[PDB]
Formats: sequence, C-alpha cells, structure tokens
Amino acid sequence: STKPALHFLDINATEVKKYPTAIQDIIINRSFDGMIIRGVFPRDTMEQVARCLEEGNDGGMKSILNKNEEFGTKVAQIYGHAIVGQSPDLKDYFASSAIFRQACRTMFQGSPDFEEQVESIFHSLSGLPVEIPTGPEGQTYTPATIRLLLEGREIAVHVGNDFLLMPAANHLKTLLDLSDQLSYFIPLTVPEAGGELVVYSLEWNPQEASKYAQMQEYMDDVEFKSQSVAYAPGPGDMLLFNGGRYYHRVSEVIGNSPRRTIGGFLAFSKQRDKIYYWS
Ligand SMILES: O=C(O)CCC(=O)C(=O)O
Ligand code: NI
Repeated sequence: STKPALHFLDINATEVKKYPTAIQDIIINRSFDGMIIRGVFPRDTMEQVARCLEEGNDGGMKSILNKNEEFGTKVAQIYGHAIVGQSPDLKDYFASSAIFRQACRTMFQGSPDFEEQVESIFHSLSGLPVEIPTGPEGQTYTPATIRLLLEGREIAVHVGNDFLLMPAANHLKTLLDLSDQLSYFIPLTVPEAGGELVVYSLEWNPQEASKYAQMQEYMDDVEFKSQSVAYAPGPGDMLLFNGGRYYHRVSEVIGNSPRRTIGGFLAFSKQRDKIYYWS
C-alpha cells in the first residue's frame, strides 16, 4: 500500500473553478482532507507585505503584535487576537479585529486585496457567498491573524473543533454549522527548514485528549498503539485543510529566517448556504 495518512489535493489557484464543491467534499462528504492551492497570491505581493512587517510601515499592524512572552520561549507571536484565546464578551478581540482589517488592507494595497482574494477562492470552491461574521452589536470578526514563528518556535498540537466547547464561541455558534471547521493559511515568508504543518490522522477526541496535561503526550501515546502528513506551502500558496477534525501542529522553525503566515478558519453557515471565515 502507498496510501498516505490523509488525502490532500494539490491544485493551482488558476484552477479553483474546476472544484466548485471542494468545501462540501471536505466537510460534508469527507472525500478528502485538505488541499494546497498554489499561487493564490503572487510571490511579489508576499515579499512586499513581509517587508511592511519587517520595516514597520505596516498600517499599525505592529500595534497589535502579541509577543506571548508570558507563555515561554517556544510559542508563536501573533498579530491580532485569535478568537480561541479570548473571553466570551470578545470586547478586546473585536477591537483588535478592527485594527487588523484596516492594517491588512493597507499593506496589500489592493494588489490583490487580501479579503477579496481569499473570498474569491472560497466562493470558487463552494459556489456560496462568503462573509466575515459580524458580532452581536455590529462588530467585525477578524478575517485572519498573522503568526510569526522565530527560530526555535513552534505551534503546539491542537485541534479546531475544541473551539466549540469554549465560551468564546458562544456567538459564532448561533451562526455556524456546528460540524467541522476548516483551517486556511498562506505563508508570507517561509523558513530555511522546519516550520512544517504536521496533520495527524487522529480525529477529534476531546474526552481522551483532556486526560493529558500536554496534548503532545496524547499524540505520542497513540503513536505507540504513516500516522501524519507534513506540508510546507511556499509563499502565496494556501493550505486549506480539515483542522477542525484532525489534530495538527507546526514544527519548530530551523534557521534565522522566520515563518510568517496569515490565515484563520472557515465553516458553513447553519443552513450551509454561506461560508464564514474568521480567526
Ligand atoms: O501556521 C499557521 O499559521 C496556522 C496552523 C494552524 O494551526 C491552522 O491553520 O489551524
Ligand atoms: Ni490550528
């Protein structure tokens, strides 16, 4: 057998219209588990946005950089508050999201715009309208956050469907289909080595995972019972995958060129007639 642990497609962004039910196929039919979509953004756009962040002409994006220094020396830094990290009132989250959307729009200079381009892809892959959710008092969710992984840094193993048990999700649970959520991200800059997305074929099992202080130890126990795939998309490629269902991590960055990625999550509306995307 030459079957890998998970089934991913690999397409060029110019071809997304040939896959008008891909989102349905991942979430509903489970006929594959993810896709790499090459060239969603030009490499030149990725270099210019990265230079904005490096040099600080970033539209204010540096004002919402969370260095996560309290959480130790292995953790990612993040521009914007991700919703998984938040209290159920979401006040600070919605304020960061406003800053993020304006800064992001300024850095991409419409060439192409980040939100327009990502929405184009998700529309093509579903046939559905695509929206960033609105909060209950008219706030904006953020479409994305930017993760910054320096040398030696990683994103520890986690699984997206845990969000459905967090109080921060209360308002989104009034809008979303409560089946799997997908993850999407696009690298802005890639490291010399390491910084791979590792997706396990182990599926969401919150009762069992909860017995471990470290979720990595759970993965290591199941490995004792061909159990994962690793991906390193290049700049401007989108990785879209069933992060809700499958445990996943990002491996440690090797070398002094940081890994910078912009992305978030997506899911159907309750009636599966719209796609919502956020971080
Ligand atoms: O590497 C990133 O930016 C995010 C990886 C991840 O955990 C996800 O896409 O759900
Ligand atoms: Ni994730």
